[PDB]
Amino acid sequence: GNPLVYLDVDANGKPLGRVVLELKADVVPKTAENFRALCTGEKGFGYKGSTFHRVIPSFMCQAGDFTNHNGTGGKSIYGSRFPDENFTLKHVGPGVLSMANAGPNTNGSQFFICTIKTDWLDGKHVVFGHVIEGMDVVKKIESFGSKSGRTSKKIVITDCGQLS
Ligand SMILES: CC(=O)Nc1cccc(N)c1
Ligand SMILES: CC(=O)Nc1cccc(N)c1
Ligand SMILES: CC(=O)Nc1cccc(N)c1
Ligand SMILES: CC(=O)Nc1cccc(N)c1
Ligand code: NA
Repeated sequence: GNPLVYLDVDANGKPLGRVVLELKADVVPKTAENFRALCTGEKGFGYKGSTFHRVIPSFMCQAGDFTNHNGTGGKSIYGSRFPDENFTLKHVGPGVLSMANAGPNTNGSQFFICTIKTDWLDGKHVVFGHVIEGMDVVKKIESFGSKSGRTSKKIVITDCGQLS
């Protein structure tokens, strides 16, 4: 079946808990595989130790820039960037897992978890999974955001990997 992966998240060095994500490999195998491998760190790099650097309440929590930690960086397991696989899955509501980008065909490692339905992102960002468990943790992360996206606490993925 589809991979189940996890992110364990701290805020200012205290654990918030675990976000569990289903990766929809049946719809977007290439995008799912990238995220899976970045969680396990099996290629020698990935999400462990990186941050949620941009969080906007009533919108989304963004993470995955493990090179620059500011939204300019990251890399995929294939190379620096890879194409938009498809736009079949939609930004249907809270819990949607989707690829951040800098325009068409610029997927790297950066990703976001929606806290609302973000329909205007349909056809522009590749949706590749959803939150199975831990929306409470996502809501905590969301609460440390701001209109600008600047976080009021340091939000760190302390551990991550694959459950199945
Ligand atoms: C049961 C189920 O699939 N729930 C679901 C589906 C798509 C997106 C989100 N956030 C939650
Ligand atoms: C400058 C740059 O590459 N920015 C950027 C922003 C969001 C996601 C990705 N992959 C890249
Ligand atoms: C981050 C962002 O704005 N991305 C994006 C992706 C596809 C088309 C357009 N116009 C913009
Ligand atoms: C197309 C567009 O506006 N994309 C976008 C902008 C800010 C944050 C996120 N997640 C996606
Ligand atoms: Na599974």
